[PDB]
Amino acid sequence: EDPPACGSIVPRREWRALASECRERLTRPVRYVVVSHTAGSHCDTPASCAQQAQNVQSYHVRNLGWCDVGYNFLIGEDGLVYEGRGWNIKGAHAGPTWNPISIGISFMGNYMNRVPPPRALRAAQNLLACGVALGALRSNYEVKGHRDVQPTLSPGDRLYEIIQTWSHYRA
Amino acid sequence: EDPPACGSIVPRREWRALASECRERLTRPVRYVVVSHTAGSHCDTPASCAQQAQNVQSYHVRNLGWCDVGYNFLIGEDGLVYEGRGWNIKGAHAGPTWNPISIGISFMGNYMNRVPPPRALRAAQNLLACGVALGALRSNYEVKGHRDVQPTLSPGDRLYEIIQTWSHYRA
Amino acid sequence: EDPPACGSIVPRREWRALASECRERLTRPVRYVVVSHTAGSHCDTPASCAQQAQNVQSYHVRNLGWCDVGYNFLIGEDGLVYEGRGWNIKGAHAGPTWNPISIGISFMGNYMNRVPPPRALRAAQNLLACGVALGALRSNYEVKGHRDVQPTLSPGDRLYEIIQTWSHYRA
Amino acid sequence: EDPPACGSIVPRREWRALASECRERLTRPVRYVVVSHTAGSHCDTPASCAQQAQNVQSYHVRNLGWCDVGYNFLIGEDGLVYEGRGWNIKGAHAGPTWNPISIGISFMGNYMNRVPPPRALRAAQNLLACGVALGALRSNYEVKGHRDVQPTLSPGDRLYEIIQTWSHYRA
Ligand SMILES: CCCCCCCCCCCC(=O)O
Repeated sequence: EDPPACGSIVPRREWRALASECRERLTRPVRYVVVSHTAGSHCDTPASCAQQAQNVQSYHVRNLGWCDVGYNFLIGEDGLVYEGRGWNIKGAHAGPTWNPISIGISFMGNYMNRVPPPRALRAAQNLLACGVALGALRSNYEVKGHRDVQPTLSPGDRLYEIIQTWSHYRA
Repeated sequence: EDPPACGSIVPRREWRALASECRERLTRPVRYVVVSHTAGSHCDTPASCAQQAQNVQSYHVRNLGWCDVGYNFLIGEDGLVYEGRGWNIKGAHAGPTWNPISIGISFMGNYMNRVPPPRALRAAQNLLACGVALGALRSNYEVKGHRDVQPTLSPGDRLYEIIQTWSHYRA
Repeated sequence: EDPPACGSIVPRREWRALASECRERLTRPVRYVVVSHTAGSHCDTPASCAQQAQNVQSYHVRNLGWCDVGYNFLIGEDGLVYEGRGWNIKGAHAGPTWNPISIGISFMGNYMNRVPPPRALRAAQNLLACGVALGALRSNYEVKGHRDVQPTLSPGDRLYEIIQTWSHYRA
Repeated sequence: EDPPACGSIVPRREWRALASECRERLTRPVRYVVVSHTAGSHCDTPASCAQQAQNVQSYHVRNLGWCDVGYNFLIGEDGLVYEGRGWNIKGAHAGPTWNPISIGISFMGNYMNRVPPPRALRAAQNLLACGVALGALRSNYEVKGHRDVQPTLSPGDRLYEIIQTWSHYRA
């Protein structure tokens, strides 16, 4: 009865993230998950994927002036999960309505016309099962695509198509 | 007391807009303009363009349950401006820091891989001068790309590449 | 839609209400909730709170000439919701812009220098969730104070501070 | 930190409850609901019903030596529900055959020559649906009276006839 029976996650340190200055918290257990895509280039090795997480945060903090990278977690095609703001901190990925009540996970890449590789799909689903196991998400949490709550094409046609079949998907 | 022009704006009732539920006001003169794209299909006839203004508002209100189409104005490839929420109503186009202090205009189409036709651009430039002439915009207003204030590809590489050249543009 | 309903509400007859003469319907689902106070005497027991309901309806019907008590629901410090005009009928609580597009709930008493007990707040928020569940309110409904849409102290300095913190609150 | 639980439950600490020491968990969702009376005093205000819940729980804890008040929830004549051991903790209210399979709720007074007011019955029905809504209760649950499962005069003569008229009430 391991108190934390879930998940390999690449932590901030390891992907060389800038220290976060977000303080605003979510309230566990969290009800909604919104799946996005970064919409840039993908990345398929740990060194490449850790670079990409760095660039993303670089955009949100350097350019856009945010307190941290927007997403709670990002999903690489190396098939690891990168800690974004994580389970406890409100992200900025889906507007002032969905942000304080969800967890935004973003796949790194562009899935308009490309599907994530199986290992990235498993990483993402294992990550959700682990949120439930941890009490961070509700046992009956709901998955939305980004496009379901914000006017956008994110998470891309081929990914949208996939998340829709998921156990917890609810539009 | 001088008012001139200046709308060749196509008014909501003409493009068969559903009636807006929004009540929140911008305060004039408005300092900022944010230029997005719909990421959508483009339209080059006053008939398709009216029909697209519908489909775009239909997305925001029916799908997303918003009070109205998120943009203050939209821009067809027909060379006409489409009235959205207009000059005095807060729009929902660039998040909660920029929505209340800006006008958002969006070009109907996806401009990652096309430039909008020059008449589309003349329409947008003439809008903005109208706004100044009305006292809706500050004479020295500033223009931003959507991707400059929010994480997105909007308004498209090509379109973005154009707006960087505008006199009122600002880093 | 559904056999019986959600949440508990003291019915019109139970608080000895005069029959309604109102017929203007609201349009489901409603986007706005406006929270007032009555600035009248407060009460903390089902007996005294029913009495108070009556006195308010009475002032509205007999002195103001309204078809019924202006509020859709009233709220007692006894922790009970009193049925006003209900989910379906247009109230008179927020003036002619807001009355046709909102549900008006009023806490019975004056909340400038005191707060309503946790039980009143709970009942209020409860009511509201039931509104959504019935499909009388939008799921993305927005709460406003009376002072946000009309110039008035209502709902009273201390209660306004409170509703500011509600999830659905948009000034 | 979000909107309160459905049901408008007066939380433990609001009725000045001694802390629970119970830890046997009920496995959701529960099939049976058992209705009892307390046979103690009865109370018609929030003040007097807080106190009465105190007194019942005191009797259970200090005198009988139980981990907490025996009932999952108590119901006041003030029209409120008082959180006992709640949705997730096995109670002690109907003996060892009935406690591990059910949620016990009890009305606070003697219902032999009296009935609880309509508000008290409203609270309870409301509690039970909020049960389902949470996922604590079977969508398709069965309600049983105390005298049906254990030799007793509980829930009184009058209360007991009433609940037999409830829909969910089983033979
Ligand atoms: C999910 C069934 C109906 C939900 C209606 C809203 C009442 C709240 C129940 C959800 C539980 C919670 O918010 O903790």
